[PDB]
This record gives sequence, C-alpha cells and structure tokens, in this order.
Amino acid sequence: AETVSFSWNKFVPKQPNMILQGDAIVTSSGKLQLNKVDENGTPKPSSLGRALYSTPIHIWDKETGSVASFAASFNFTFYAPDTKRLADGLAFFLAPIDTKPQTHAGYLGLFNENEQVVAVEFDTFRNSWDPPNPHIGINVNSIRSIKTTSWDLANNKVAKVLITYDASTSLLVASLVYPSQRTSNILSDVVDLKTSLPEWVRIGFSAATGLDIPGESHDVLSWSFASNLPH
Amino acid sequence: AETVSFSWNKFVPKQPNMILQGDAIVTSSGKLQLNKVDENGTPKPSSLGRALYSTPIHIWDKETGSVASFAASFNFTFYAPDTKRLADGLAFFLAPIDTKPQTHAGYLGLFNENEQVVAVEFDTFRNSWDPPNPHIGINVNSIRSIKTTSWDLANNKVAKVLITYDASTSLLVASLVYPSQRTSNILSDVVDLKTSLPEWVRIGFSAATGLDIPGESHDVLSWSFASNLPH
Amino acid sequence: AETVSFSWNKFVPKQPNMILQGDAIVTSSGKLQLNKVDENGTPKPSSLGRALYSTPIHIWDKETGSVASFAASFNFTFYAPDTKRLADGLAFFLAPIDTKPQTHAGYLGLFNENEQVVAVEFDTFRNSWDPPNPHIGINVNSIRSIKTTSWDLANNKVAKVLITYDASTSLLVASLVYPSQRTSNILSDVVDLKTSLPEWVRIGFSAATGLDIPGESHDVLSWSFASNLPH
Amino acid sequence: AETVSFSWNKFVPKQPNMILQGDAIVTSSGKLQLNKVDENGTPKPSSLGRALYSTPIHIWDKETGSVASFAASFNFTFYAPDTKRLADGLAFFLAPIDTKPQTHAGYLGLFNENEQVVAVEFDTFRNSWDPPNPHIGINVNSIRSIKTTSWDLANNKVAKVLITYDASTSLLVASLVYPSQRTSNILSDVVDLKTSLPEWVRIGFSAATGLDIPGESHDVLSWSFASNLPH
Ligand SMILES: *[C@@H]1O[C@H](CO)[C@@H](O)[C@H](O)[C@H]1NC(C)=O
Ligand SMILES: *[C@@H]1O[C@H](CO)[C@@H](O)[C@H](O)[C@H]1NC(C)=O
Ligand SMILES: *[C@@H]1O[C@H](CO)[C@@H](O)[C@H](O)[C@H]1NC(C)=O
Ligand SMILES: *[C@@H]1O[C@H](CO)[C@@H](O)[C@H](O)[C@H]1NC(C)=O
Ligand SMILES: [Ca+2]
Ligand SMILES: [Ca+2]
Ligand SMILES: [Ca+2]
Ligand SMILES: [Ca+2]
Ligand SMILES: [Mn+2]
Ligand SMILES: [Mn+2]
Ligand SMILES: [Mn+2]
Ligand SMILES: [Mn+2]
Repeated sequence: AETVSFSWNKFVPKQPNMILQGDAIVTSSGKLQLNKVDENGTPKPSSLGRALYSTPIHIWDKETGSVASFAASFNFTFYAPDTKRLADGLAFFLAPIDTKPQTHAGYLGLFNENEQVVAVEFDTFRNSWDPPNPHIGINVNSIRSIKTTSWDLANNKVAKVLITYDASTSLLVASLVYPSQRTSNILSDVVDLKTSLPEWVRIGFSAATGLDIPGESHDVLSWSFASNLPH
Repeated sequence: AETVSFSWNKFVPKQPNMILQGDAIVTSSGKLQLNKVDENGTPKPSSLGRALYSTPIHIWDKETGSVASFAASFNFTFYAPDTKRLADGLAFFLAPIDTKPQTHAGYLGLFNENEQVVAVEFDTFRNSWDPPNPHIGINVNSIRSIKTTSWDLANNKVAKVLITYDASTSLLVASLVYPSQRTSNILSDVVDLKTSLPEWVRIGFSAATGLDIPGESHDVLSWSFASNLPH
Repeated sequence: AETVSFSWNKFVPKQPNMILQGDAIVTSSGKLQLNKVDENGTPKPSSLGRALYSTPIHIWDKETGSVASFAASFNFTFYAPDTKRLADGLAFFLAPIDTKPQTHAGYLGLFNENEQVVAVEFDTFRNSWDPPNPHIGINVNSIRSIKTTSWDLANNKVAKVLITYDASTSLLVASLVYPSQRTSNILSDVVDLKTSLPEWVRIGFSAATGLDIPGESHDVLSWSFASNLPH
Repeated sequence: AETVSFSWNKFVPKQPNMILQGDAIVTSSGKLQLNKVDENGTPKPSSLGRALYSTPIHIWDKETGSVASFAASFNFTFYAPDTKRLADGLAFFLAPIDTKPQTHAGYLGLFNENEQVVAVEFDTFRNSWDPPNPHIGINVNSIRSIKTTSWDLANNKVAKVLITYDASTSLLVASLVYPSQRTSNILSDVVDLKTSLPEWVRIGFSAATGLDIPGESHDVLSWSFASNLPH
C-alpha cells in the first residue's frame, strides 16, 4: 500500500524536485512558464515546454495486478494577444521515466507525427483530428482524444483544474473551473492504465504555441497531487 | 484553525452519530433509505426523509470573519418504477442545528410553501419554478435554484457526487458522475455562507417522493466530508 | 472502513460540539478550564470537570470483530500555587455515551470508590494504589493503573501529549513532552478495547483538585483526534 | 506552503524512487537490507549501507526564513548472532543532495574520522564518545550526540520508531517502541535546521557492522514521511 503526495502553491526557481524541458522555466514571480514570450510577454511561435516531477510514480504493480488511483489539481492560465487566432494548447500527463519531448505545435509535445502516454488536453487549436472549438480531451497514446468536451476557456482568467482517476472503476475524470466567471466543465471516461503505461511513470505538463503564430502562452501556478497503490 | 472530517463506506443501523427524520432509515443491507417503499420495494407517494449528521459544523466565525471550506462526497441511487413519471428529488444540505423537516414533494422537505438553508438539488420533477428536465441546482434559502444544469440522470445506476466550497472564492461546485455510463455533470456558482447560514450548522440529506405518485426511491450509500475553518 | 477526525487550536466558548461537566468550562481566553479557581486564579479544592466530545466514536464493531486505531494529541497545563502540595491530577479517556462523572479528588472523576472506562492518567497525587512521584498511567477500568512511568512534570510550563492506539498490536502508547524544558516521557502497553468498552464510545478529559487542598488547576489548550475502523 | 509525503509498507526491489549506497540492497522478501550477511544470514564485518530517498526535501527557505516540520516513521530490525558482542549501529538522517557515504563502523557511515548532517542514532556500540549502553542519540553534524537515552533494544524483535520535528519549537523528538515487549523509549531536544543543513536535503538511513566483528545486521521494513514548509 504505497502512497505519495506533494503540493506547492508557488514554484521556486530551480527546485531540484522538478525537471524542466524545452522553453519551460520557472519565473522569479513564482509562475511556471512553459512557453517563451516577448520582452512584451508576447508568446513566441513554435515555443515548447514540459515539466516533470522528479520522483517517479508507481502507477501499478504487475506482481499484485494492483492499479493506483491518483488525483491531481493545479491552476493554470494562458495569455493570448489575439483571442481570434489561438493555439496550440496545454496538457497534463503521465509518461514513463525516460520521457523527453516530442512533436511541437499541435502535438502538444506529447505525440509524434509518426509513432506510452496518457493525458488530458486543453486544446486551443482545431487540428485535423480536433473537434470544433477549444475542448478538453483525454488522450490515450494518441493526440486523437478518446472523448472530449468543450472548454469554456477564457483569456487571461485563472482556471482551477481537477483530475481524478479511480482505479476501481478505471475512470479518469477531469473538471475545469473558472471561478472568475463562475463557469465549469467536466469530462469523464475509462482509461486502462494497466495497458497504456509502465508499472512506473513520471508526470508533468506540456504546452505549445503555434507554428505560424504565437497564439497563447501557458503558465502554471500551482500543483498538487496524490496517489495510493494498494496491496 | 478548526477542522473536521468523517467518512463511511456503508451505513450502520442505528449509528448514534446520525439523525434520522421522516421515513429515512438505515437498512441492514447498509443502504440509507430515505424513502418508504413497497414490500416490493416500490417507492410510496408522499414519502419523506432527512438525515443529519450528529456533530454540528462550525461553518464560519463572526469574531474572525473567517469562512470555511468544505467538501463532501457520497454515492446515491434512486429507484423508479416508471422512468416516465418521476419525482420528486433529492438534496444535500446545510441548515442550522434545530432543523426539522418541511414541505414534502416538490419542496424536497427543505423549503416551505410559505416562508436559512443552503443546498444542492437533484430535482427529478418539473415544478413551476423548475427548468426543463431533471437538473441539478444550487439552492440558497429557496427552492428556486440560483443556477442549474441538466442532470443526465439514470435509473437504478449509481452516481458519485462531489461538492466543494471554496471560501476564498466563495464558490460551491458540484459534479455528479455516473461511472456506469461514463457520463458526467458539473455546476458552479458563488454562495455567501456568511449571509445564508449560522456560524454553526448541521448537514445531511433530504429526499422526497411525489404526491400523486410514487416516482423514485432515494437511497444513499456512502458519505464523506471535511472542513477547515481558518484562524 | 469508518473514519473521523477533528482538531482545534483553541476552544470556542459554548461550542455545540462539546460537552462540559462539573466545573469544566471554556474561558473566553480560549483555554479549557476544567477546574474552578480563585478570582486570583487559585485552584479551588474539591473542584471537578470533564469535557466530552459530542460525536460518539465507533471504537469497534462486533459484527466484523474489527477494532480501531486512533490517536489523539493535545496540550495541557496546570497551575499550582504550592508545588510541594500537589493534586489531584488529569486524565484523557474513553467511556460510553452516557458517561456522567464519578468520584472526585483521587478518582479523577473517572472511577468510583466502589464499583467500562479506559484512560491515561497524569497523576499529581500519591494515593494508596499510586506509585511514588507524579507519574503517567494507563487505566483500564480502574484507578490502579496497569502500568506507569514517572512524569517529569513542570509547573506552569506547557506539555504536548500524544496518544496512540494500534489495534493491530493492541498497544496504547503515550508520550508527553515539555518543549519548554526539552524533557520527555513515554509509556506503553497493551489494552484490549474489545473487552473494556462499548462498540461506541465518547472521549474527553477529566480533572480534579484535591480535597483538603487546592493543588493544581488543569486547563487544556488544544485537541486533535482521529480514528480508522476498518472493514 | 510546500508539502510532501510518501509511505510504503514494504520495499520493492529496484524502486526508482530510492537510492542505494554501500551494501544496502532490497531483498525480494521486501526487506531493506543495509548490511551484507552470510549465506547463513550472518552479518559481515566492516559492512556498510545507506539508502536515500530520490526526491529532495525542501527543509527550509531562506527567502521566507521558514523552517519545516516533518515527521517520519519506520520499522527496523537487527539480527545479531552474539548479543554480547554488538555493533555498530543504525541511523536515520538528513543530509544534502550530493551525500555519498563516509566512515564506516562507529561512524555509522555518516561522519568522518576527520571533518552538514543531522541525525538520530541507534548506537549498538560504545565508542569513545559513546555513553554506556546502547542508546539513542541526536546527532548534529557530529557523531558525538547532543543528547542521548538508553535504548532498551532487543534482538530479532521489531521496533516501531517515530521522529518528529517541530519547527515552531525547533524540537526533534524520537520515540522508539517495541510492541513485542511492550517497552518504549523517547528522546527530545532542540535542533536548529536553519544552521545545520541546506535549504534542500535528502533523507535516508545508514547502517554499519563492526570492524573486528560482525555484530548485527540492520534491515528496515517500512518507511513513511511527511513535511510542511510554510509560507
Ligand atoms: C491558483 O493558485 C494561485 C497560485 O497558488 C493563486 O494565487 C490563485 O489565486 C489560485 N486561483 C484559484 C482559483 O484558486
Ligand atoms: C459507491 O459506494 C458504495 C458503497 O460504499 C459502493 O459499493 C459502490 O460501488 C460505490 N460506487 C462508486 C461509483 O464508487
Ligand atoms: C499548545 O497549543 C496552544 C494552543 O493551541 C499554543 O498556543 C501553545 O504554544 C502550544 N504548545 C506547543 C508546545 O505546541
Ligand atoms: C512493521 O512493518 C512491517 C512491514 O510493513 C510489518 O510486517 C510489521 O508487522 C510492522 N511492525 C509493527 C510493530 O507495526
Ligand atoms: Ca490541437
Ligand atoms: Ca422540483
Ligand atoms: Ca492519584
Ligand atoms: Ca558508536
Ligand atoms: Mn484534441
Ligand atoms: Mn430546481
Ligand atoms: Mn496512578
Ligand atoms: Mn552515540
């Protein structure tokens, strides 16, 4: 019966418990910038960042056949100079220890244009596989989400997000909420970890600006997470 | 900095920590029946039950001006012999210590046809003030909800529900989920406790069958809850 | 799998979640006075107070045979005008719902000079059954402790106390610590709840001044507690 | 306000969240062997192991001046073929990220015969600086403990240990308990982290067999730990 939890209400520059990738960095202001931006703070096209959590997570044990439940929360934001021309998006995810980045822009640095990753996307941009309108999605080893739901996204406003995975029912659930606007979104579906990730994994976020365009920055303010893996 | 939490995965007949009201009782089977039903288990019109939690909850302190945050979860179900003719509904709520029941049927035993109660309704029945289709609602000292959202309800299937109240932003958030169906609903809005309940309160559920008709039973399987009231 | 927890860092006058008995009251200053004292704050002989916690605790279930584990912490103090002439003591305890007080002075209001109570005593006074020097003791249905250990008590100084009961090993453990003095005491022994209390109980403290003399007041500053009762 | 916690009831061979050093390894049997032993399981003189926890711990922040509180628990054991001739001991500790081992035998791999380490020792062996009889000690940047207390140690029997550090009072407290024997030991003292470790640290255990002799193996069965570092 293994557990773990952590939580921060700010990010400390150069925390040794974290791992930055791509343009992803930790402002002194405490924010987690994953995207590169102008002196003017303008997001910079073809930008890319990821950020993982040092300790790896024992998602599930093969001996016991046990699968864990975890939940994670965090508040992110996005800045976008032209709310008409948006992209590319943000994700939270579970990968394996060795995970380096991947395709930028529409692949949210998670998938490859070509080719054991699970995640929740906050997609700003209508790709070919994307449905209409910024949505939220569950990605199971694929940028084409198993299920989606509009995301009543809102520029510059903060959003609290909560993600849960119930081993018992095998149900990832994600809800995003915008206190500023008193609006809210939720999504749910089954996901079989036992067959989509390694007995151990590392979690983190990923985020991408557009190619042709800047789109929107993506900074994360806080993160908490916990897991129980039963005997 | 006051806190409290409890949680049960079943109900024990005659738990001294609880309080039954109306037809509300605790089956040996461990369920929390709030409605009276046939030998055949058929809900029985004009039925009514409530069930409160012994210890009262210090929702907020006037000296300090502090307001608490709490969250509560629980899984309920409903049985309805004629999925066409449904009613009347279920609620979870915060009232003051002395709260006895009130109007039955459409008033979900919470309000009076006439006349400091806050709650979340899972309304099966279209009253006059009700919108169309079973919804979910936030009730603030009134059976006419401040905001609502369809409830993709489903007979006989179990639903996990989670309710949160963030003092900081003053935002009650409710999400109901039906793992069986992989569907999900969420609702959010601000609620000022400081002006809608007493420094201390008691929480519990309430549930009602129809007048003219039976409608649907309402049993609750589990309950967990916690609160922090800061210094 | 039933749980419960609460914690306060101060006492609120007239908390509806608590129960006072005897002279036990809640100063505005936030302290929990269990003993009556002078305008000068001088403890008043033959004084007596208890204070219980509203919600009852399901210590153990007969159907399942399950026994719970709990731990409790709290910081108390004692004021004693004549550190030479001390008494009578303080206790923390588990009794059954209906528990009213009992013998004063040396019986710490827990036992009767004559005659299902479990507790930990912080004895200031050498009774006949008492060993030498203020000690700490485990009382199992009897003022004559099953085991004891000196208590390097210290007037007017605050003491943090922690009590644990491990169902698995059936071991109550108590440790008292005096940060002020960087000193510390610990005691341990087995206790069979299953045969010394009711499936349900209520917990609280009890405290007594001397007969012939005042001895020492006993106020409690904070209290936290938790319990898991497994399936 | 940063926190973290983890806990395991067994050790998984080759957990990527841990770090072995010296002879320290993880038996398949789930135990954490820190010492090398015979095919017969006989401890092997001049043996040495340490084991650290992957994620580093932000013990305290210089900007804020904040210091954290943590507590840790774990159950260890020791096997010793000749209960007359014992050594060398075991420790739990906080060091800085880069910590590799150090002096063996009496230095419990923590200190150097010569020369920012804080720890609690379970010393089997009377060095020169050691007091009489296996004790427990608080080591602050030195194998000569700031304070000690006998350890009513017991061969082959399991011991539950609990360590707490209260930032507020700056008091490390350690209590060791032997349910098997219903005995118990406790130690307490102030320790200024702010001046004895780095803003960030890594924790783990260390353990040593004797030089001339085998003494006693040292395996650890379980570990839990948590920390809050306030804003
Ligand atoms: C999200 O977290 C940030 C940083 O911890 C905080 O300043 C902000 O107000 C938070 N927003 C919500 C909605 O909790
Ligand atoms: C809800 O709780 C009940 C009783 O604790 C349990 O048997 C049922 O499977 C639960 N359903 C979900 C979706 O967790
Ligand atoms: C004990 O609790 C009181 C009241 O909460 C506090 O003011 C006091 O400083 C505490 N002492 C210790 C040693 O924690
Ligand atoms: C200590 O932990 C081990 C492994 O988790 C367990 O098997 C053993 O019985 C425990 N002993 C105590 C006293 O809790
Ligand atoms: Ca896209
Ligand atoms: Ca209605
Ligand atoms: Ca006595
Ligand atoms: Ca030594
Ligand atoms: Mn998509
Ligand atoms: Mn309604
Ligand atoms: Mn005694
Ligand atoms: Mn020593």
